[PDB]
Amino acid sequence: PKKPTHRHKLEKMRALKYFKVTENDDGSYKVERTRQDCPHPQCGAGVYMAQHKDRQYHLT
RNA sequence: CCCAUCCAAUAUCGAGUAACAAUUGGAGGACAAGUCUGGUGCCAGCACCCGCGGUAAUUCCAGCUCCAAAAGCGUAUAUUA
RNA sequence: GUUCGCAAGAGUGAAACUUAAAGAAAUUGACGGAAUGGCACCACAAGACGUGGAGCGUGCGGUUUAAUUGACCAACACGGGGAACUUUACCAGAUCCGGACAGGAUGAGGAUUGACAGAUUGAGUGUUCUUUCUCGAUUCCCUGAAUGGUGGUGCAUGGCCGCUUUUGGUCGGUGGAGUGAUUUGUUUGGUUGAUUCCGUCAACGGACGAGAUCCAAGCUGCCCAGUAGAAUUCAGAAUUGCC
RNA sequence: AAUGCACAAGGUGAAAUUUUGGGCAACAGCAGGUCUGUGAUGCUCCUCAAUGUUCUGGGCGACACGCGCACUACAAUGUCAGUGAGAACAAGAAAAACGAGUCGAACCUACUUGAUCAAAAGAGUGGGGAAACCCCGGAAUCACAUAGACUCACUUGGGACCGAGGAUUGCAAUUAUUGGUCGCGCAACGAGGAAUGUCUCGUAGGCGCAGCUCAUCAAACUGUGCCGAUUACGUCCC
RNA sequence: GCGCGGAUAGCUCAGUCGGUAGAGCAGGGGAUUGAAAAUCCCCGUGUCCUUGGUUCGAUUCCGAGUCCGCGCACCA
RNA sequence: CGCGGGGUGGAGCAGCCUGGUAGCUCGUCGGGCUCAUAACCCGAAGAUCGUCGGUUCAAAUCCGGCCCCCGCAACCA
RNA sequence: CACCAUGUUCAA
Ligand SMILES: NC[C@@H]1O[C@H](O[C@H]2[C@@H](O)[C@H](O[C@@H]3[C@@H](O)[C@H](N)C[C@H](N)[C@H]3O[C@H]3O[C@H](CO)[C@@H](O)[C@H](O)[C@H]3N)O[C@@H]2CO)[C@H](N)[C@@H](O)[C@@H]1O
Ligand SMILES: [Mg+2]
Ligand SMILES: [Mg+2]
Ligand SMILES: [Mg+2]
Ligand SMILES: [Mg+2]
Ligand SMILES: [Mg+2]
Ligand SMILES: [Mg+2]
Repeated sequence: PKKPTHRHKLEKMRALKYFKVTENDDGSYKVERTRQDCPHPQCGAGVYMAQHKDRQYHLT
């Protein structure tokens, strides 16, 4: 009765996925991450999980 | 009036898209000249005669391009060959 | 209109209008409820075994249906068509691009690909809406196009098939005949399934088809076999009679 | 017959007149069929909610009816239940995949089993690349002094229709895929009107069997064998 | 003049004696054809004079009244 | 109106048992023959006997009342 | 010598 939309992928506006605080980086620390990977399924290296009500996400 | 003569005889206006612009009938045959493109689909129309047109029209309605005569060229009725 | 006639009629004799041929003689063909000679169990004869009647299978028509997707002797168990899905061409929906490549505007500060859970849905189908991560130039958005179609037209075609036709038929060359289309060769006679042969012959020389070649079956030679078979001779076993 | 080309009858022979049976077949043509065979094709239509292409579900198969073509019968020259003898053509498994450049499994099959108890199955174990295994290919008609049941009836003829278990093919069986079991059989049908088809000897007819379609399904078709006649060997009547 | 009678699609026309409408052609589209004609299917469709008395409602009943036909008349 | 005749399958007509899915010709259907149609051949269907009553075991017939159709007459001053 | 009638319009 009504035509569907034929979805295009949404732009994330200058961030696909993101890190943590204290961008000074005075030789003490690497920056922390904001999600996890749960590896070997399938890659786990740069695979970062979704929030989705803090649940999960690929796949892995 | 026209035509003719003239743009100095000391001394006369003027072409450019020379826009100051050719048309009238045709392109199957007789009969000179398109197996071009678009439209219509035995309709609309053409065709003196033969014939064209029934969804790929050498013939209709048009655009292009050609042919013929040309300040002319079609058509009709008489009339001679 | 007039002159003849007892009358039927006769003689004389137009036009308006209409039409693109009507005719004439020949040729080639097709056709005859026209002669003549042949042939064929897709003809009959003399017969066989059936179909048409019945029940079912299957194809065709019609009627239904959302839809029930060529052909009318030479269509109808045929399109190798005995389709549950697929096939598939039809109907109700749903995806995907398999719209290459160009040109123009977004574009890495992201063009875009894909998807878990829910809602949507016929669908534990991300198709889409919410959600956020992945993909990392492959794409996407416009414009121009192109490639796909078991879309149409077999009356635009190629190819193949069927059918004219199970018939013996067609064609040149050069000569003859006629203004010519066209004839002759290619024939009246016998003959064969056969323009097959013999003879005749204004024809003579050729080409194809027919025959030949090819396959299969029947008899047969050579070759041949621990992928075919046979006999024998010793051993082993079985019957062994009075019924 | 009258030269010739040849013909009939008989011989010879395995075979006697195209030996038999097929294949192949000229020239012209049909406005035959095929655009549903092709990456055969011109033109023209559709071309992103597409007439493309894929899913999902239907349909092609739906039945007052009319027709082609088969199949099964209407029975005693038979149906049944036994038992015997005994054919030919034929088919048969796999990929640059998944497994252990070599080998396996997909295909057909015998044999055992299932079996101190129905078929249909389901399982083992062999073999076969096919003249080598199936296979001494145990086809069905037929046969039988079978001292077998029926005895002329819509009947033990016929098996349409459909009811209930069950098991296999498939990813899926409902508008039963197919087999098997017990019911139903009171469904016509007793040899078929007008009409009509094919056929001249290993033929017609009967009989089955392979292959092909095929995961599952032959009343089909292409082949093959088996049993095996009636009539004509004529004519132009249609 | 009186009486008998008939009006329903663009036209033509059948009606259950007093419960609501039939076709067909003409029309618009398909199937068919080489295009047509025929042919078949599907579609637009008739407030029935005017109305009253109103059977649950007048087309179907009866009587009034446009329409258009038919039976029958000074007196010797 | 008097009087007289008839209503029968879609058409035209018959019908003497008081009675045959009532009969006839044509038509309508279904199949054949034909390339196709007609002719022709083989089949099958179709009747509120106009209607209501009554006689009867039984009615198209028999007796009626009605509705129609069709005439014969409808006289002499 | 029984009966044996007919096949729409253009076009190819
Ligand atoms: N290519 C052979 C052709 O045979 C034709 O002739 C054939 C016909 O005369 C005739 O054929 C007939 C046929 O007409 C008819 N319609 C059916 C008949 N069965 C045939 O018969 C022929 O074939 C069968 C083989 O099955 C045999 O019974 C018979 O011996 C044979 N004469 O027999 C000949 C076949 O041998 C023509 N001569 C010719 O078209 C051609 O040569
Ligand atoms: Mg044109
Ligand atoms: Mg022009
Ligand atoms: Mg059908
Ligand atoms: Mg010459
Ligand atoms: Mg009969
Ligand atoms: Mg006539």
